[PDB]
Amino acid sequence: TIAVTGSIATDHLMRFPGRFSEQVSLSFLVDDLVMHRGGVAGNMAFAIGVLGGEVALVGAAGADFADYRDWLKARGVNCDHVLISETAHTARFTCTTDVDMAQIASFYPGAMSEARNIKLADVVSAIGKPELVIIGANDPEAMFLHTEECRKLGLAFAADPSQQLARLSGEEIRRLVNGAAYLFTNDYEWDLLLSKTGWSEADVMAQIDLRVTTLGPKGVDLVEPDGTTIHVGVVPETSQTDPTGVGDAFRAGFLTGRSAGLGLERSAQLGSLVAVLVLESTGTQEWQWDYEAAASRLAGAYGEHAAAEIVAVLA
Amino acid sequence: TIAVTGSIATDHLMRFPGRFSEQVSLSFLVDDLVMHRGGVAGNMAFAIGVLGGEVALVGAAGADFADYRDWLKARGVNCDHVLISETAHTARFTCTTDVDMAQIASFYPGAMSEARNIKLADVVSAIGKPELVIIGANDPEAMFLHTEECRKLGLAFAADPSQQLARLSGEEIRRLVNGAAYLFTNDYEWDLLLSKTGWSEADVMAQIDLRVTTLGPKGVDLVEPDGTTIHVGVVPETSQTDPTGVGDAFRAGFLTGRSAGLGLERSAQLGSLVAVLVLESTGTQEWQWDYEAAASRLAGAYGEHAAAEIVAVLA
Ligand SMILES: OC[C@H]1O[C@@H](n2cnc3c(N4CCN(c5ccccc5)CC4)ncnc32)[C@H](O)[C@@H]1O
Ligand SMILES: OC[C@H]1O[C@@H](n2cnc3c(N4CCN(c5ccccc5)CC4)ncnc32)[C@H](O)[C@@H]1O
Ligand code: NA
Ligand code: NA
Repeated sequence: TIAVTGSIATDHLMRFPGRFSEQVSLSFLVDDLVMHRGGVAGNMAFAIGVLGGEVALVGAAGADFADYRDWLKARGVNCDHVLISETAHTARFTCTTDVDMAQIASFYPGAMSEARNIKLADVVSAIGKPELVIIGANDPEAMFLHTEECRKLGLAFAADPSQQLARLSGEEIRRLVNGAAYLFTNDYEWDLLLSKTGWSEADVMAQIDLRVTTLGPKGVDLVEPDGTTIHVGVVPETSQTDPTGVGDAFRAGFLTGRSAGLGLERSAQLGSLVAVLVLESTGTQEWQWDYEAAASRLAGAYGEHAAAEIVAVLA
Repeated sequence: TIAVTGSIATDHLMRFPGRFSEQVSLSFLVDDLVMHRGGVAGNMAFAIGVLGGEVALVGAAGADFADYRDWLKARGVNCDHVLISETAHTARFTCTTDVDMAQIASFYPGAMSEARNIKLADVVSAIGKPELVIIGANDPEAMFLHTEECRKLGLAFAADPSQQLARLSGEEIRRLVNGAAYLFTNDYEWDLLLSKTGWSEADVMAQIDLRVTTLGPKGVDLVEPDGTTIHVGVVPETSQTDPTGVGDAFRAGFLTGRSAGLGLERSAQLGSLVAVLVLESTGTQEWQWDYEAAASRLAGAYGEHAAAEIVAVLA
């Protein structure tokens, strides 16, 4: 049972047929506008639920959340512990993506700031101790309070400060990482974390059980504290549609694999499949789970043996 | 009776507390998100109606327009000739403004593209010949067709291409300008128009009856074909809140002044007041009309004589 903390949002996603390069008073004429379910925690919970995992969504939203709640419950997500603001609306992410997948976005937190009033102890009282708590991008104070509570209650946690790493200080980042079962970042964020914390590579690896570093088109690295390193290439895409939520999808597939007993490489192969399915769609939760297509693309990228091992835990 | 053609939209307006200067994968954490009535033609019709003028809004919107319609009708705007799409949603403008009033925006046209199917002859059949047709930013094909129809039917028109000037070719711009009773642009746009058309200053002035060139904080120039030039400074602001729609407001106030019989300078003084009221609010139609406050600020900027002459034609 995975508890996913982080943002819950509505994503307003637009497509610019040009290149931001070519273009202060910027104006982009866009040819697509769609409104979809979002937030890092909603995205990850959705994917874990669709894949058959046991998952609870823990974050703050507005009263407008009813339909999103029904959507997620239909996919097996426990939404009992979503804090509903008395006054604020669910966060909104507004993003324009150009033909090269570059992005210009604005994020309005809304009810997300109230996540600092959530107590993981209440979740535990309701459903028991989760096997893993994901600490995703969120209200910063909530990110700290949740990490501290995980340590105090003895809950394994994944440090997943993607989008907030630029806003956090070195000390704040250090406080999010120590003792993590997993640290997730992309490659740029990893260099940034090292610069801001003042930690060396070895300093970090001595405080976590596993580093997971995504590399965009180059795939993903899984690095253990003893240096053992697994590199998994991407599942090659047939389209680049919209990059929003691809990292969330990787994490959800990887952690669902781990929850089902798969090893590190197989779990990262599953995560790579979910990631490409999101890259090939516009919303973050608009992809469909087709068991046969999953088995096929996993086999084409990684071999029939790996594919069979993975889908065996998804049927 | 003024017919206002151009865009009809919903504006989603956000505030970035920083400076865009300081920041491809841009992400702005914003501290305000509001949804307001917009579109250049809606903005200008709203202001003309609030000021007591006779005005008809002529553009394309979606079925979602009902509430907007009621809003405008309550302020005297004839919305009978708004084309309602069978399938498309009203256009959306999404904009983030930083602390120095710089802007990053995306525009989704939606139903705006259907404005090319509007015939001004049908408007004329319903309400008679308008005294002036404003040709505001719109579906480009509609801008051309409307201008051509004004010439054919003998309707005075104002060339007001603003936001579309970068996307139109020199030839397309030339076709919008010849024979205009008024040409409206800002100063940057005037330089751009001269460059793209290949016309000199004198070439343009021989084809229009009046040039109106807004200068931002430096006010506005009104230039007749014989060179006679009136410069009107701004009504000084007490805040810079959001620059969206300020130009639309200037044009509406100016043209309402002209429709009420005021001279060029007095009309531009009125336009400058409406402009500052929009600069001091967030939406484009969120300002309120306070007769006494209007008279006071006009007198402080331009003297009691001018103020009294202007408010004499208002309520
Ligand atoms: O993973 C994709 C999902 O991320 C969701 N999202 C997009 N921005 C998000 C965010 N912010 C961005 C703005 N900000 C910042 C900080 C430092 C420098 C610059 C900006 C604070 C952190 N925080 C949480 N979720 C976010 C979206 O809803 C989508 O579904
Ligand atoms: O005056 C303020 C009002 O302008 C409304 N608006 C904002 N963009 C608008 C627009 N576009 C922008 C995008 N595009 C372009 C063209 C050249 C270079 C780059 C992009 C086509 C022209 N066209 C009509 N109305 C617009 C808004 O709804 C607000 O209420
Ligand atoms: Na996507
Ligand atoms: Na404004």
